[PDB]
Amino acid sequence: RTIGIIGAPFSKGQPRGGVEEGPTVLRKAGLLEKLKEQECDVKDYGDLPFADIPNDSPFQIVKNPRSVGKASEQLAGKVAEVKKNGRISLVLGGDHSLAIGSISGHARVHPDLGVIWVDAHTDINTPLTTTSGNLHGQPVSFLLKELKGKIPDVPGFSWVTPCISAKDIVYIGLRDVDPGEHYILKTLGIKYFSMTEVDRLGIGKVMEETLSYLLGRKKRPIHLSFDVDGLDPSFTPATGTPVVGGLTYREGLYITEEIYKTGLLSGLDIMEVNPSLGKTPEEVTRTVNTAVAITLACFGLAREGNHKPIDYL
Amino acid sequence: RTIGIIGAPFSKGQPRGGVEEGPTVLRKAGLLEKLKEQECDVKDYGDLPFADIPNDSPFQIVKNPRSVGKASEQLAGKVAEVKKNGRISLVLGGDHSLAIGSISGHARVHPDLGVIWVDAHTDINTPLTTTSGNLHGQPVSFLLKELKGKIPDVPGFSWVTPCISAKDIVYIGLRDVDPGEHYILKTLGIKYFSMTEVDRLGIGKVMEETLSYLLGRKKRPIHLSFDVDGLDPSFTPATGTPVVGGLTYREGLYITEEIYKTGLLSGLDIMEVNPSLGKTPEEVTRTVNTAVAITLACFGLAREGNHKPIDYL
Amino acid sequence: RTIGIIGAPFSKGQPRGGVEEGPTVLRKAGLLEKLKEQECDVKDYGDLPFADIPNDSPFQIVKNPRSVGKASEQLAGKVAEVKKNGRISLVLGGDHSLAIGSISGHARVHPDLGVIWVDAHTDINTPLTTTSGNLHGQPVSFLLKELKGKIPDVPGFSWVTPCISAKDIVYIGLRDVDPGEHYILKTLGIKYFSMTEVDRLGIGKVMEETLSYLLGRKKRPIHLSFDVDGLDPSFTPATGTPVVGGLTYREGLYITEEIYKTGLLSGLDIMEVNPSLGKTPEEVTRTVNTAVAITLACFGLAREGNHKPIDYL
Ligand SMILES: N=C(NO)NCCC[C@H](N)C(=O)O
Ligand SMILES: N=C(NO)NCCC[C@H](N)C(=O)O
Ligand SMILES: N=C(NO)NCCC[C@H](N)C(=O)O
Ligand SMILES: [Mn+2]
Ligand SMILES: [Mn+2]
Ligand SMILES: [Mn+2]
Ligand SMILES: [Mn+2]
Ligand SMILES: [Mn+2]
Ligand SMILES: [Mn+2]
Repeated sequence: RTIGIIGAPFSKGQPRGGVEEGPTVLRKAGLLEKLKEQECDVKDYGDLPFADIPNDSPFQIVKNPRSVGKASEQLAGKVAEVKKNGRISLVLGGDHSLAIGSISGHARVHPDLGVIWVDAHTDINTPLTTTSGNLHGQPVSFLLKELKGKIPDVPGFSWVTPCISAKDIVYIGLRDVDPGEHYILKTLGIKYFSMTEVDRLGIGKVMEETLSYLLGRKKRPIHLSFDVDGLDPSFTPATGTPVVGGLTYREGLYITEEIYKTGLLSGLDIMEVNPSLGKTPEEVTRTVNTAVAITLACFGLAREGNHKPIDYL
Repeated sequence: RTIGIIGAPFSKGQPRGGVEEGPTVLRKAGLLEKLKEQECDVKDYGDLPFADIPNDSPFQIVKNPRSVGKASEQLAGKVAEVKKNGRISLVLGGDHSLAIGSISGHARVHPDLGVIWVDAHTDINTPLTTTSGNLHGQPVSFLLKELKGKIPDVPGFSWVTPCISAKDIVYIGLRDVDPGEHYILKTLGIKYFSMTEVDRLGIGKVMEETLSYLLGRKKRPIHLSFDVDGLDPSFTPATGTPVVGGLTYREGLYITEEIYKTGLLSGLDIMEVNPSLGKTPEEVTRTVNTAVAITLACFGLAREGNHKPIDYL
Repeated sequence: RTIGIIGAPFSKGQPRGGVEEGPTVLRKAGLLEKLKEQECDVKDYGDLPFADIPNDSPFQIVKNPRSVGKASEQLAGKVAEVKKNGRISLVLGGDHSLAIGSISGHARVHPDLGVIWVDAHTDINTPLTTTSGNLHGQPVSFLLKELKGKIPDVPGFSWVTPCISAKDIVYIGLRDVDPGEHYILKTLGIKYFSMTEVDRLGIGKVMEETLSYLLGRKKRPIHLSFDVDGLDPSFTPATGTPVVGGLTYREGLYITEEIYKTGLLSGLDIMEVNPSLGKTPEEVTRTVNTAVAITLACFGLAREGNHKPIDYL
């Protein structure tokens, strides 16, 4: 098919600023070239210009609600467009609060989408359950229909419309979930594979079940929101909220290779890469290199190798 | 249920001294608070006062037999008491020679106990098979009934009484077993899962089989003796006898999460943590943090999250 | 049985020179002693004297063809001899181009041999498909019968005779395969387990299938060509072409333990160990120690322990 790259240098969904450099370091890693180097048709819609909102005091506990609501709103429009151009949207973040706009925009063109959320967190806190007030830990609550009604009128998000059901999403990699978040998981019956299930079943069965769970009834567009902190910090240290005991480099590549093979990948998010938090220059390149590898895998790069339909001998 | 914490700052079961600091660094890591932070009822019986035995020459090859026999004897009494108070005994070590007293004391109140021994070693050498003479590598030989008769009259252990059968114990994590020790394993028919079986089956099946092996016939109290060197040294370097190729942080957490879910955990040992052997200050905190994580997992902390029986929305 | 050690200090199959020190650092690690320490009958045929070929300009793109062809030719003779002495040949390399001579020499005495190739690469490029021109990435092409006819008359290799069929070899560990190489894999129907299959099935099933694939029809001599870069570089960094996401120390030991248990190990190669490329002195010892461990495992050393047929009690 074809790809649609869109940079989202946004950080207001959380405290640390370095995350807005994500699009920059990833593009610098030669992402667009590496992709073209494969059988990929790439179109870059550029880095979105996120208007500065000086007047943005908290809503109760929630911080920078207008800036986050605006950035997600803009992204949504940008994603819907690339999708209306028949391309796989690739959002380079940026903090995870942007998923509100990415999945929202994506669902405008494909309302029957299925979401796979690779993360160490569920990011399903509501404005009233959150304790940090950071919006990169609440995106999923704004997207679920079952939750519509537990979400107050938060400045900046009146454009939002819950576009996914509790049963159109699967979490993979969870190892740090808050109490209120766990309650929602169990109460709404969300399908998830915490690190415990990954250890018990193995990443092969997990993927088998995940794809089976979302594509059993029928085939439909797949959206992959990949938070780099889903992988163990020994692979991706340059990120804001790292948690030990995460998915390995291999497991990260396995997940994406399996998604590509479905041929249903429709939208992709690579979030939470923060070059400023790398304890060393090598820690930064280690994070960017791994993030790039996962992305290339999403678009065909296989560990067993690739070859064009021709006779090489 | 409820917990009973007891510190065992003892090192004479082996050469390096730093191990007696175990209770200190673990408590400093905020273990008692973290536990209370969960649905845990914690009672600390304090650090046991281990009397100094100046006159303790070797028995043949065996070193500090009187000091080890005395410390294990005292611990046994302390454990039996906390158990008679209806609490899960948590012994903070200290070298592994203390397991003689811990399992002994535990079996006084619950003679039908089952033991799961996570270690890189089997610690089943006899005074006559040991080559090091260090008692932290012989505890299991003093506890088995099948071996009663191959154990000489060692100064300090005339109070001991073999309280477990060869079929009431399962080893997990073995990767450094002496020749004589292997002979005993095969001769007595002890159930074990070396690193080879873990690689072959996966930690999920291993736990399935372990719990099935010990709880098949009927449900009974479970005693977990956790040696931190069972985990690969990249996770727990601050320990006396580290061996490469050990259990991962994840596998360590998987084992303990599964044990908790049985609801049969009765006694727990966290041994061989030596702050003095950490090549760096980070190596020490890395070891203590991991040791604390395994402990919290033993008492309920789940990677998928936890929540109280209440409506969070 | 018995072992036949032969050092192959050769590097001309690739650019970096340090690799010729392989036999030296491995022997220095006390390999011969550690082996004898087991129930092993060891005979060292010494390090082969590789004649200097000053006049060796490229053949098209292929570099040092005469030196490589000569060294492999000599090795072949040396291996056939040790095999005619009823011993398991152990070739200490040296770059992987030597496998041409090792498998060739081995097949002279045992034409029905089966090959297990642990590597991050397939080393199956032909003189015409290679892009590097380095011969350590083409050995397999000179050995297959299905390919005989796609290989030009390369100076130094007129002594070669394809001795194995596409179905007498299994790859394990692949994660960096060129386009032309992938074409050959799929076209000839070669059985391989890339890192993707290892993640999907687990190393236990992979070995089950590998041994089943090569020994299903009937039992036959097994040749194991072990490239140290098959293992992740966190275990073997001192090597020329390291690739992230490789086999773990444990998986490396699992493969070799399973091969030993077959009792069919006939020939073994330990290649690509380059002491000069270790970023630190510890990186060098880490690589040599792991390489030695894999070797000892090939000859009986088990993680669950070993014991002689005698009563230890
Ligand atoms: N980076 C993330 N998620 O990906 N942060 C969310 C963090 C933790 C916590 N649950 C919160 O809402 O603050
Ligand atoms: N720390 C331990 N075990 O946990 N040490 C025992 C070590 C090795 C050897 N088996 C011995 O008896 O000396
Ligand atoms: N060390 C090895 N293999 O083990 N090098 C081969 C490398 C890469 C590439 N395929 C080539 O032919 O250059
Ligand atoms: Mn996230
Ligand atoms: Mn996260
Ligand atoms: Mn122990
Ligand atoms: Mn141990
Ligand atoms: Mn190779
Ligand atoms: Mn290689």
